Amino acid sequence: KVFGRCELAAAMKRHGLDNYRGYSLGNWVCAAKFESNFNTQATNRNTDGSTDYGILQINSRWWCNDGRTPGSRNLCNIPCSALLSSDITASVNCAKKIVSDGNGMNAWVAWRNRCKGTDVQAWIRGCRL
Ligand SMILES: [Cl-]
Ligand SMILES: [Cl-]
Ligand SMILES: [Cl-]
Ligand SMILES: [Cl-]
Ligand SMILES: [Cl-]
Ligand SMILES: [Cl-]
Ligand SMILES: [Cl-]
Ligand SMILES: [Cl-]
Ligand code: NA
Repeated sequence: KVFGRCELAAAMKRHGLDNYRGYSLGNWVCAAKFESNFNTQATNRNTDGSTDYGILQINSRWWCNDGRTPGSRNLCNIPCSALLSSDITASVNCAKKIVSDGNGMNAWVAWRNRCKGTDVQAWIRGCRL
Protein backbone atom coordinates (compact mmCIF):
# COMPACT_ATOMS: atom_id res chain seq x y z
CA LYS A 1 0.00 0.00 0.00
CA VAL A 2 1.15 3.56 -0.84
CA PHE A 3 -0.14 5.88 1.87
CA GLY A 4 -1.08 9.45 1.39
CA ARG A 5 0.85 11.88 3.64
CA CYS A 6 -2.10 12.76 5.94
CA GLU A 7 -3.41 9.15 5.78
CA LEU A 8 -0.10 7.87 7.15
CA ALA A 9 0.14 10.69 9.75
CA ALA A 10 -3.27 9.47 10.98
CA ALA A 11 -2.34 5.77 11.06
CA MET A 12 0.99 6.53 12.92
CA LYS A 13 -0.87 8.65 15.49
CA ARG A 14 -3.59 5.96 15.92
CA HIS A 15 -0.78 3.44 16.65
CA GLY A 16 0.80 5.78 19.28
CA LEU A 17 3.90 6.94 17.43
CA ASP A 18 3.04 10.62 17.85
CA ASN A 19 5.49 12.01 20.41
CA TYR A 20 6.77 8.50 21.15
CA ARG A 21 10.22 8.89 22.82
CA GLY A 22 9.62 12.62 22.33
CA TYR A 23 9.50 12.50 18.54
CA SER A 24 6.58 14.53 17.16
CA LEU A 25 4.40 13.02 14.43
CA GLY A 26 6.12 15.16 11.71
CA ASN A 27 9.41 13.35 12.40
CA TRP A 28 7.90 9.93 11.75
CA VAL A 29 6.08 11.07 8.57
CA CYS A 30 9.24 12.75 7.24
CA ALA A 31 11.27 9.55 7.98
CA ALA A 32 8.69 7.36 6.17
CA LYS A 33 8.65 9.78 3.21
CA PHE A 34 12.43 9.48 2.63
CA GLU A 35 12.79 5.82 3.67
CA SER A 36 9.97 4.31 1.57
CA ASN A 37 8.06 7.19 -0.16
CA PHE A 38 5.15 5.94 2.00
CA ASN A 39 5.14 2.54 0.28
CA THR A 40 4.61 -0.33 2.74
CA GLN A 41 6.13 -2.82 0.22
CA ALA A 42 9.50 -1.00 -0.18
CA THR A 43 12.59 -3.26 0.16
CA ASN A 44 16.24 -2.24 -0.41
CA ARG A 45 19.37 -4.43 -0.16
CA ASN A 46 22.30 -3.12 1.89
CA THR A 47 25.96 -3.45 0.81
CA ASP A 48 26.51 -5.74 3.80
CA GLY A 49 23.81 -8.16 2.50
CA SER A 50 21.11 -7.22 5.03
CA THR A 51 17.79 -5.82 3.68
CA ASP A 52 15.59 -2.90 4.81
CA TYR A 53 11.83 -3.58 4.85
CA GLY A 54 8.67 -1.49 4.72
CA ILE A 55 7.45 2.07 5.40
CA LEU A 56 10.33 2.68 7.80
CA GLN A 57 12.98 0.46 6.15
CA ILE A 58 13.66 -1.70 9.23
CA ASN A 59 16.98 -3.58 8.75
CA SER A 60 17.23 -7.44 8.87
CA ARG A 61 20.72 -7.04 10.45
CA TRP A 62 19.13 -6.44 13.92
CA TRP A 63 15.39 -6.25 13.85
CA CYS A 64 13.65 -8.86 11.74
CA ASN A 65 14.23 -12.28 10.35
CA ASP A 66 14.52 -12.75 6.60
CA GLY A 67 16.57 -15.96 6.67
CA ARG A 68 19.37 -14.63 4.43
CA THR A 69 21.23 -12.21 6.73
CA PRO A 70 24.03 -14.27 8.26
CA GLY A 71 24.93 -13.28 11.76
CA SER A 72 22.01 -11.04 12.29
CA ARG A 73 19.47 -10.78 15.07
CA ASN A 74 15.65 -10.54 15.10
CA LEU A 75 15.12 -8.20 18.07
CA CYS A 76 11.51 -7.46 17.00
CA ASN A 77 10.66 -11.17 16.89
CA ILE A 78 9.07 -10.96 13.47
CA PRO A 79 9.58 -12.11 9.92
CA CYS A 80 10.72 -9.15 7.84
CA SER A 81 7.77 -9.95 5.49
CA ALA A 82 5.42 -8.77 8.34
CA LEU A 83 6.96 -5.33 7.85
CA LEU A 84 5.51 -5.10 4.25
CA SER A 85 1.84 -5.41 5.27
CA SER A 86 -0.75 -2.77 4.35
CA ASP A 87 -1.44 -2.66 8.10
CA ILE A 88 1.44 -0.76 9.74
CA THR A 89 1.09 -2.33 13.23
CA ALA A 90 4.22 -4.53 12.95
CA SER A 91 6.34 -1.68 11.54
CA VAL A 92 5.19 0.68 14.32
CA ASN A 93 5.76 -1.81 17.13
CA CYS A 94 9.23 -2.58 15.80
CA ALA A 95 10.05 1.16 15.25
CA LYS A 96 9.16 1.80 18.93
CA LYS A 97 11.84 -0.74 19.94
CA ILE A 98 14.41 0.76 17.53
CA VAL A 99 13.89 4.36 18.70
CA SER A 100 14.20 3.21 22.35
CA ASP A 101 17.59 1.50 21.69
CA GLY A 102 19.65 4.57 22.74
CA ASN A 103 20.27 6.72 19.63
CA GLY A 104 16.67 7.83 19.14
CA MET A 105 15.76 8.46 15.50
CA ASN A 106 19.41 8.60 14.41
CA ALA A 107 18.94 4.81 13.82
CA TRP A 108 17.29 5.97 10.60
CA VAL A 109 20.11 7.48 8.52
CA ALA A 110 17.61 9.25 6.18
CA TRP A 111 15.92 10.81 9.24
CA ARG A 112 19.30 12.09 10.41
CA ASN A 113 20.32 13.38 6.96
CA ARG A 114 17.00 14.75 5.75
CA CYS A 115 14.55 15.32 8.65
CA LYS A 116 16.53 16.09 11.78
CA GLY A 117 16.45 19.81 12.63
CA THR A 118 14.15 20.71 9.75
CA ASP A 119 10.59 22.03 9.87
CA VAL A 120 9.09 18.55 10.33
CA GLN A 121 5.62 19.94 11.29
CA ALA A 122 5.16 20.75 7.57
CA TRP A 123 4.70 16.99 7.10
CA ILE A 124 1.40 17.01 9.10
CA ARG A 125 0.30 20.47 7.93
CA GLY A 126 -3.38 20.46 6.96
CA CYS A 127 -4.02 16.91 8.23
CA ARG A 128 -7.21 16.08 10.12
CA LEU A 129 -5.77 14.35 13.17
CL1 LIG B 1 4.10 13.86 0.13
CL1 LIG C 1 5.46 17.61 14.01
CL1 LIG D 1 19.06 -14.59 8.62
CL1 LIG E 1 17.82 -14.23 -1.75
CL1 LIG F 1 17.45 -11.78 18.03
CL1 LIG G 1 10.74 -15.58 10.76
CL1 LIG H 1 -2.38 0.56 9.36
CL1 LIG I 1 16.22 11.02 21.69
NA1 NA J 1 17.85 -10.78 11.02
